[PDB]
Amino acid sequence: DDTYAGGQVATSSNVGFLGSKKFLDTPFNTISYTDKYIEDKQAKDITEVIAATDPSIYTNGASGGWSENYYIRGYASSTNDMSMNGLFGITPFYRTSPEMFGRVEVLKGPSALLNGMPPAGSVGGTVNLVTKYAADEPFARLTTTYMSDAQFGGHVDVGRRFGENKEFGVRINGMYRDGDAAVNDQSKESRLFSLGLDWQGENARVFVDAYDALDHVDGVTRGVNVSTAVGIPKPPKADTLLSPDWGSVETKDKGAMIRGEYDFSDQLMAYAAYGQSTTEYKYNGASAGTITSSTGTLSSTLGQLAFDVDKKSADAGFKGKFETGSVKHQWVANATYYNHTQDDYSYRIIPGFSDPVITNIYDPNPNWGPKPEFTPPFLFHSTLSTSSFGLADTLSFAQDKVQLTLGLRHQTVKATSSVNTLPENAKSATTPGVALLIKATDKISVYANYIEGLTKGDQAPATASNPGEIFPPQKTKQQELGLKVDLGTFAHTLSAFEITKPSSYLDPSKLVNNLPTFVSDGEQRNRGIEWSFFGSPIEHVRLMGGFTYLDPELTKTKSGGNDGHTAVAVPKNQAKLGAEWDTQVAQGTLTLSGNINAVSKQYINAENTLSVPGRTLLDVGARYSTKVEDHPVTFRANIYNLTNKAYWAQPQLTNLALGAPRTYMLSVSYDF
Repeated sequence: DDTYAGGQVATSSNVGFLGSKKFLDTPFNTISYTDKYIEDKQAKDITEVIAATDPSIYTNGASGGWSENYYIRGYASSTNDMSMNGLFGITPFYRTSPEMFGRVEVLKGPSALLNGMPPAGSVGGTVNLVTKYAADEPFARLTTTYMSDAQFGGHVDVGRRFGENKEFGVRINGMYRDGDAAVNDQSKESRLFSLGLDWQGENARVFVDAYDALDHVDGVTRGVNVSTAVGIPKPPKADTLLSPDWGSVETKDKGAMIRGEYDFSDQLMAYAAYGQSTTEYKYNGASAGTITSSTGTLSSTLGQLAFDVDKKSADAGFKGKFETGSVKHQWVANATYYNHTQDDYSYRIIPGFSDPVITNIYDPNPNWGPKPEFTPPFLFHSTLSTSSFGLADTLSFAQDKVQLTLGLRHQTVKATSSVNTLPENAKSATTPGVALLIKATDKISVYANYIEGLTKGDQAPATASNPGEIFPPQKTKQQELGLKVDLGTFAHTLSAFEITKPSSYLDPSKLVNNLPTFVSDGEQRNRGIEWSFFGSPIEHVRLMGGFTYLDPELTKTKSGGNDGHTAVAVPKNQAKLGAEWDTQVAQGTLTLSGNINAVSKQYINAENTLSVPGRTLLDVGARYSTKVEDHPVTFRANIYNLTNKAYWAQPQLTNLALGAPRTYMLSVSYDF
């Protein structure tokens, strides 16, 4: 079995191009969630999977935003930067419904050695989505879903293997759901069709995945801005929508990939992966609300955006083992390629609709005005290309009890834009990694790593002493020290880390030829301690979660103005706890569940003069699983934000947004 006691977490995960590694063999803080856990949470997106019990992950928790939004180790981790089966550029751009995945894997911290630079250059962590393939036994499950107030849905999952040796597999997933959600005047529509094909040969293997997805929100949440002069007013009740009720966002995503492996011997393997995807995004609504008085007056400017992006992606390489003296080597060498082309259509100012719409956030009957026709004109075409070449070796001493991993990767990046007159060139950087793992016993591992993340370099403006200079890719740097303990059915991780991340800015205090200079002297430093755990500490009980302390400090900022201040948006303290308790009832198993998610305050600006308080959220759940004439049936009921706590937290692009209100979810599932 791959799965740990309880069924919710897997025992191994993909560690970029080092491939599959077990929990106690992995000198990084990783976790992998099963499809069972996904169905048990009734998760509708990736955030609801990876944020529920992990204290190193934070979301502002808004309902029906234009994308998912989460941080890992106190840094942004962009939805653009998820991998599928280890390959970037395939998954949906902004929001991914998790019906098509057998695992959701999280690797905490930056990982450029392992993965290369993902398209948006975030460095918080890597989320890897592993698709489903057909199990040996024919399989068909139908599930009907409900989410308050009036969203109804279904999901069908069928699988079957063919050939004399079941060497071919086919796995199909289909999902649709539609209707009013828990926020007033907001509705959500989701559609997925997916396909997982595989062929197992004697010396060779091929895996194909393709999918078609739709995500649509009417009454999309955009959030709102505040100033120090006016203040942050008390949050309205939690089901309030503070963006136009006619506003909407729609993302269509299509993707396909193929992987191939060829075993030359038991010591040498080649592999290749190729994929492509398409994203069509449209948005019509507020570009931002602004709170203009302490009585709750709100001023919302309107904007429109569409973009189309075509992506291509590849990763090919060789893996091998050999021995020298009493040292075992496991090596890999790979090359990656990513390219996208993009068209952007946009109104900054919409004709007829440049006067902002004036409301009050506490109003039960806001007048949002008419809905402008959607006609954004073409603005610019843009491209992004990346490529990389990586080498690594894992050396093992003393019967596999000491493992030293060394490697490096060369990374190249180039961006173009059809409205940029400044020069456009590729830039490169070399990023090393080293990680040490010691097995004290066969139940206890201690580990340390140094590893980097990469972000494309900014370009100096025409106003600067160094006008049009393009910086090389910028290096985020992690040191980590950790301890892992597997007691058998229950496991612990304790880790400490320090991660520095640079930023770049125009600096009026460093004059060259009497002009401001563009520099990469900016720095944020996140130090943290994480204690987390999972599994079944007693019979019939499951328990997952942990506690983190995080110190996310702006150590160097423009002019020194904000030196020593705390980073925006993320909390310093998190405690999360998910529990499940099983009990035999009639002809089936009843499970009760509860979650608590407690966080401390967050700063809203880098001056640290505005903040929002901490908050504690509770969720409860019941689940009944039985057979009806010998067919497995599972009934599920959940309530999220049970106390209907109203809270502000920080999303992308704007200062504040309301967290999701109390939400009920029901589902029933039936195996044929």
